[PDB]
Amino acid sequence: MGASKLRAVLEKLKLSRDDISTAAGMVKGVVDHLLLRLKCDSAFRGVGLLNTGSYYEHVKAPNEFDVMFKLEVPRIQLEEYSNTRAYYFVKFKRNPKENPLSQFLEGEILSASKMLSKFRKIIKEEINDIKDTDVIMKRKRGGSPAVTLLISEKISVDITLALESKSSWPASTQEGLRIQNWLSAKVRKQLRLKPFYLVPKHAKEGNGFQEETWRLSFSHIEKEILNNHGKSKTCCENKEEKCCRKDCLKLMKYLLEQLKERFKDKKHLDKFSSYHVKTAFFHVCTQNPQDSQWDRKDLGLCFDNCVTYFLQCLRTEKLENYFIPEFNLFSSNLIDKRSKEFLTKQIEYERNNEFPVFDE
Ligand SMILES: Nc1nc2c(ncn2[C@@H]2O[C@@H]3COP(=O)(O)O[C@@H]4[C@H](O)[C@@H](COP(=O)(O)O[C@@H]2[C@@H]3O)O[C@H]4n2cnc3c(N)ncnc32)c(=O)[nH]1
Ligand SMILES: [Zn+2]
Repeated sequence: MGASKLRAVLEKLKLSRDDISTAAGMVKGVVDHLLLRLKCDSAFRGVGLLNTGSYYEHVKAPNEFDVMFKLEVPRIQLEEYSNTRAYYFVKFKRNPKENPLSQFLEGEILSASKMLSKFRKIIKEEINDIKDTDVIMKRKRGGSPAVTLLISEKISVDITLALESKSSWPASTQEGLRIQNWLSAKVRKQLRLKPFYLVPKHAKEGNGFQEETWRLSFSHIEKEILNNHGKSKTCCENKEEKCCRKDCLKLMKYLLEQLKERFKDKKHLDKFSSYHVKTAFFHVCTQNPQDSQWDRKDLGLCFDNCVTYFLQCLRTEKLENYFIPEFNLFSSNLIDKRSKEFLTKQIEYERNNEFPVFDE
């Protein structure tokens, strides 16, 4: 693929500051309004907007946003559920002292369902026109911890609750984050000396669910390594060190989004998220630690590489969580072979025909 073609697509993706600010004002207003009322309850007293920039993950739909609320939970003990390596139960260490979240305690185990119930409840109470904006709450999609709300029948904002743990990272993440040769073991060291988050998501057990398990979240680390991607510290700070990592990620994400949009009727792509793309991209970054391997004039090649790798995952049904190596994202239990074969077919067609889906 021509670097000028792909860079033409990326040039098109770049939107004006007005379209990204006009909405961000109202969204920021609603969020800042909710944050105040969240502190009225003793449970959500230690809550706070996790500084991620208050931006979205989509590229072109920018009408949607994504915010994440962190909540510090001191002295927590995780319990690995059914050896899923990624889902845990929350058991507080010392309970003779009064605990704010005791109302959600299902014994020794913290109930995620009641937590999200109270959270979504308070939010649903504040959404009853208290502001000057017209905001309505969307239905629960099922299993989804996010609480989406709609402003002016145009802007969608998903609110997610997290559990901040300043303790040491779980043992499942021991062999994770293989950035030693890429961003140095020093950066890995200092990064692993950061808190890890927890999101209320139930894992699959077959003909049922738990609704009381929590998944490991490392979105902040992803943002960090994303905004600081080069092996060189001055990467993308001068004309001689401009790379194309971010460009590749944007291209992959946009490809997946366009394919998911084109086949919205069918359900073959509904089990694929941009996170699989991001993960695959991180794996490629590990496989290509040198900035020279990411020259901006090689955008075509680099991108192709990513595509190839992604395809390989789909072809092998293997996509390890970048932080939890044993946790496979493309396992047969999660996503079926049919969907992955479909996506391989579509993507392969796109690559073989100069990506006509970009011009849609
Ligand atoms: N707005 C919003 N929606 C989410 C989020 N995480 C999941 N969802 C959606 O809620 C359902 C939960 O599905 P699973 O978590 O069990 O696995 C989902 C699902 O298989 C796919 C996401 O598909 P989506 O269309 O975006 O909808 C999901 C899904 O309907 O990737 C998985 N996934 C998404 N984010 C991650 C992630 N960060 N780590 C591991 N797996 C992830 C989220 O963080 N924000
Ligand atoms: Zn760079």
